[PDB]
Amino acid sequence: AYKLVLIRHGESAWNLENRFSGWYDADLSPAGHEEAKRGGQALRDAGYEFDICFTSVQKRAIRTLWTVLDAIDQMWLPVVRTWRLNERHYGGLTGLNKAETAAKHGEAQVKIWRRSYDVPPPPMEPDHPFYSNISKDRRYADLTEDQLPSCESLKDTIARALPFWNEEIVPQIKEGKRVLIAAHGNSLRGIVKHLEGLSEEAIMELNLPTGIPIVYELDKNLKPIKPMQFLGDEETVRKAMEAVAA
Amino acid sequence: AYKLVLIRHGESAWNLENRFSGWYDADLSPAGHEEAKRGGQALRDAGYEFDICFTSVQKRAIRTLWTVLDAIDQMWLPVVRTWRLNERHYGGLTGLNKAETAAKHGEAQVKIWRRSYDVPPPPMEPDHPFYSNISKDRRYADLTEDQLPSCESLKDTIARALPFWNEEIVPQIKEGKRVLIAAHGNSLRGIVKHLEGLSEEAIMELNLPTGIPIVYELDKNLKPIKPMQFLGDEET
Ligand SMILES: *S(=O)(=O)c1cccc(S(=O)(=O)Nc2cc(C3=CCCC3)ccc2C(=O)NC)c1
Ligand SMILES: *S(=O)(=O)c1cccc(S(=O)(=O)Nc2cc(C3=CCCC3)ccc2C(=O)NC)c1
Ligand SMILES: [Cl-]
Repeated sequence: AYKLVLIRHGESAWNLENRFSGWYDADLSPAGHEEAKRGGQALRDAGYEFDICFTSVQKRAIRTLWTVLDAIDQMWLPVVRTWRLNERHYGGLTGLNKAETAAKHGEAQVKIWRRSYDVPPPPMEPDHPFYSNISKDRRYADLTEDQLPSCESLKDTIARALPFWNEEIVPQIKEGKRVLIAAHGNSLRGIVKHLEGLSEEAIMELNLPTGIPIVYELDKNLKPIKPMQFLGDEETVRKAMEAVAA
Repeated sequence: AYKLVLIRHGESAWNLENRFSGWYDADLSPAGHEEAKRGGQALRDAGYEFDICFTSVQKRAIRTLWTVLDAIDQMWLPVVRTWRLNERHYGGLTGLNKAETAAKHGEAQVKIWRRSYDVPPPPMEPDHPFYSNISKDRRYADLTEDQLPSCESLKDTIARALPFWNEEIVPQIKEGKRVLIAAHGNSLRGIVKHLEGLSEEAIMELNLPTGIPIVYELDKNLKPIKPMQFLGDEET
């Protein structure tokens, strides 16, 4: 038996404008921060303990991790940030809202990019208003040209998240470390797809509740003894799960 | 040439009760958090950029670091925590206020402990109120039996802090990484003592301000080229 916990950050400041964030480093809204607090307090009430934490280089996830560590009195734990756990990169869509996206790129392309697993959105080009903000941010200075995405399908996202899982998180798990992972929807989807053997279709249909700790019981070979479970008040979990399915 | 920044955490909740905290994991008071916020604003206005951060395993220092990183938009930086940057362990005095310490231990011993570089306070014994709280905290589980103090003189604290400085932080500085250190007055004292070659008397005379970025400029031998400098408005 190993136990793994995941948490997906809540609402961001750009969610309130309905604009695509991707790699843009938007901060939690008051609501997103409350969600982090509630998840941390659920972990505390259940007495959960961790030995090492993994998050992205993006502050909505990092601040979610911080709030959780505060709530469970485990601020002293080692924390590891990696770009490989970042949100899916939304390319030229970054910063655009849905109406702007439709005007510029068409209903047809938007439908294709929405429903597809491996069709990326358009690249974020040097004239993009957020190009310098993201692609030239020094936190990616040590990425190789081939590693720095200009845009990402879900498949790209998963393909760059899973190596960090394999080479950095898995050995900690096998080292019996209790791992907490505070990241984003699409990188977490990579982890879930790998753990549970889900298809492209299922994983694209699987939305992870925000601010709800996701608990995995893994056997000796890191196979989920059961599918993901949700920690919290059973009524607020079903409500978030009905929200998410809707 | 090399630029090194230190910051001492601010007022804690046990400062408000005039209680010796030591290895007790007291949080910042609201005023102490505000101090860290102003220090961070000072760094942001100066345009300071870092590449790696070190702090202790105690939350008043960690939250000072978090506040600074938030203020300078560098929450993505790598952060390393180590017990070797902890505050002095105040053994039996942990949790006592000044009146309780006086009544229990006497003016004479209190004077000695306050004044001495190498005389530790009484050990924290198994019947001490905070014995389990600290000595059985799992964050120290990897420390050998001879590493987990029951009490520390200033000398002890500095002796256990400088190995982390020499084995981990000095390599980072020589790699060209811009280092931020968020810790505690006494553990920072060991870094300052070593950097400047201060005497026991002089380092006991040095009281580092709280919540203030302390800037060192170091030559290729990591020797300071001038006295430490402070960041912030001219008042502070
Ligand atoms: S992504 O999961 O981080 C994301 C950000 C904002 C909105 C959405 S959505 O709910 O899936 N709706 C949506 C997505 C997309 C694209 C996904 C891949 C690239 C573009 C296009 C249009 C829409 C939409 O529903 N507009 C009304 C996901
Ligand atoms: S330590 O630096 O974290 C610390 C905690 C509380 C008070 C002080 S003090 O300002 O130096 N005054 C003080 C210290 C001590 C001792 C230090 C070594 C062991 C005991 C004893 C008494 C006093 C004091 O001022 N009494 C009125 C430092
Ligand atoms: Cl951290």
